[PDB]
Amino acid sequence: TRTLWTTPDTSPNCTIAQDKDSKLTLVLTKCGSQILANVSLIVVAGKYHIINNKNNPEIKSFTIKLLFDKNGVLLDNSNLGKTYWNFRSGDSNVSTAYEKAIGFMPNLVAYPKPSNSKKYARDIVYGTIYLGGKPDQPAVIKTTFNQETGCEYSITFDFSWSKTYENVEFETTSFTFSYIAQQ
Amino acid sequence: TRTLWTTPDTSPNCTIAQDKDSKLTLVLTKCGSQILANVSLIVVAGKYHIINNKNNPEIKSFTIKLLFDKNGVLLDNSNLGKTYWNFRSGDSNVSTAYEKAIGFMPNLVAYPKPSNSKKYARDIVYGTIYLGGKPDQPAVIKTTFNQETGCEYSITFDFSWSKTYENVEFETTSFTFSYIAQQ
Amino acid sequence: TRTLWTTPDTSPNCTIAQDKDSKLTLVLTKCGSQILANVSLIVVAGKYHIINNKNNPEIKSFTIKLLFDKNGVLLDNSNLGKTYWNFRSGDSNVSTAYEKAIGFMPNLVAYPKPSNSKKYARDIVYGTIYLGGKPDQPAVIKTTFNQETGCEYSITFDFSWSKTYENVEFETTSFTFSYIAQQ
Repeated sequence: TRTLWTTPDTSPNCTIAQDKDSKLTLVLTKCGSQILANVSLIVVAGKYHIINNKNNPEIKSFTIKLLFDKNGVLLDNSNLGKTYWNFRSGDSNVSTAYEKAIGFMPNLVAYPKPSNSKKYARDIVYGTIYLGGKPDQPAVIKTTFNQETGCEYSITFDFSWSKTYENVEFETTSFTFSYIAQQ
Repeated sequence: TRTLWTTPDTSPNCTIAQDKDSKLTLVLTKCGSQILANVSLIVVAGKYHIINNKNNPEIKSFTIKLLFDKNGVLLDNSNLGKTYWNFRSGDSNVSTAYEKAIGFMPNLVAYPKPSNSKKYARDIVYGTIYLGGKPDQPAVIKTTFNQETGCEYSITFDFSWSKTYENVEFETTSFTFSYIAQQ
Repeated sequence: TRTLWTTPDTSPNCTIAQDKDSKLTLVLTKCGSQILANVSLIVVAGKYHIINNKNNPEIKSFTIKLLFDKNGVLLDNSNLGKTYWNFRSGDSNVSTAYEKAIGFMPNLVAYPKPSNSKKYARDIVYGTIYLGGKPDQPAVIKTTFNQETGCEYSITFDFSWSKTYENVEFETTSFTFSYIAQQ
């Protein structure tokens, strides 16, 4: 019945380019073997806050990585900030370091690490989100499972966008996906 | 009380242009701190029944708003009709039109009401349907949360389309999205 | 509360053109009135294994039919392998096979049988996925409910190859969706 969330405030809690240059809104909810994911991003400061390509054409994609361990707790090298992310209990988070996130992860069976046994997987969930909420302004949230090393589990976000966006602010829409639980 | 749904019987329950010319087969289900949600539409009379752009090239958008009070009871001036909406029980609706849908609403903190605060695009869920079942006939469904006045919560579906169609019936294909729970 | 899936042990259970020449990774979840499905396919052998639209000029579509009876028990004339498909209950298999109980099927009301009534467009849930996880290489995954014959409930998966593409192995990107349950 439980839910594990990043308090959905406008107070930043994620670093891509510079310290807390972004708030990342993710709510992950579990049912048996299937977890439902609702993600949203606002980029409040730095290089990815404003997209002007007519000056900076090279910036047409960047990536975020939620690395976990054997017990499935989020590492602090992970672009996200540890003091915002915890099992929900009303609007509060219950102000104690959690654990026991075994299962909340992308199944190693269904989504294996890139082990020497050479199979080409089908892990990737593509999608889409539009910046400002304008239709004419699309982007490609590419989410990949269990393709980062050092960790046990991993959820990486590979955002791309080809267009010639001048003073578009990086505040996405909301996108919903599910992934297969390890337990 | 697993589901606050429209009985799925394709009997018009919805007024876009004339008194009950559409059926809205919206369905919503509680997953703690998410609300997983499906939506179809059939328009079976009136100005948005058969679509001919050639003749009516300026007609390529319409809207369906739900408006909910402090207690989360669908306000009457909603496009959808109060006497078609309640919790499912088997095939009927638990034999009532209940007084407690608090918990089945879009969180204000997540998708706040209009302020002098910067409104971000994360209020919006972009998806696409297809009319008939033809690949070649898409339109956009853009659902937005708590962006409407005169109410405490609001779920507004805007249907746009961008293709010069000729004599096309507005029956759509199911879609699925989720939004974070107020409680 | 249960999940009704196939063990993702990349062990070809699905037949398209020739016996067990594909692995269909489908996983269904009771979200009460709604099922939360997540689907995938791998072609390890056959014609569809390796696609090349230069030698075979036609870009033939295909299908994957899952027919259930009055109790929701996958008939044996289906494309998938009947043995591999059950309740994990924590990714186990408790050796009991008396399964007359299942609200995992698509409501016959919200999605009727083809003959007994003129048919509407919300039979279907349209999907779009990339083969090889490459943006330039997209396909189409059309899904239909109770649109088969000599059965009681039928979730059939239509795939379509769009453009002309050369020396690609069939491995689709993950895709997520939901429908209205019978009971």
